[PDB]
Amino acid sequence: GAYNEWKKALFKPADVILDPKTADPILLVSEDQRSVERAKEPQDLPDNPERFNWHYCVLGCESFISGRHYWEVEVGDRKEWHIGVCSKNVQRKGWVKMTPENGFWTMGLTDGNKYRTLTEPRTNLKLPKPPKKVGVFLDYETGDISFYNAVDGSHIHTFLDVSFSEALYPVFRILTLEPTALTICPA
Ligand SMILES: [Cl-]
Ligand SMILES: [Mg+2]
Repeated sequence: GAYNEWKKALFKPADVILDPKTADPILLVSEDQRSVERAKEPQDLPDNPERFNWHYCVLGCESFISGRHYWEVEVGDRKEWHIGVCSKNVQRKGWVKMTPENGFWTMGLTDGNKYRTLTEPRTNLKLPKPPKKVGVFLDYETGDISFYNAVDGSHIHTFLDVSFSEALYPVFRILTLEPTALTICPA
């Protein structure tokens, strides 16, 4: 459909790979750096400055300061996940709530069937179908971050008219221990 035919004409396909240096030690990054899973117990890793030590998060390797970009994530039958973008200068040590006010623009799924935006307060999304693949779209200049069902092109959510000043990284969060991973689709 139009989603498939037009996405690359309007947004540059980002080739996003996960940065293992940023990943909470309870997270596992795959060899090809496209997939993230949770471990039962934290790995023995250094608490280097780049690493999220409290939030179960991992960043992409590259950030954006301009232009239009997109990437797609296979969420599959996962019961829990959150994805989006965050500012380069988010607090990585300790906790602050994941909200736009704190530099996070994300949405996702909890408890299998509750889709929501990670806002203050959290906002419930009514989706006509559960997505299996989600497209994440950034327009830096207009300040829009949009999410689409990458299979049928349906709209999921848009953060509108954000005044970005900082560089933005793709961000991924998983809390639960389940058989299905969260996986980035290659560009
Ligand atoms: Cl949070
Ligand atoms: Mg340790």
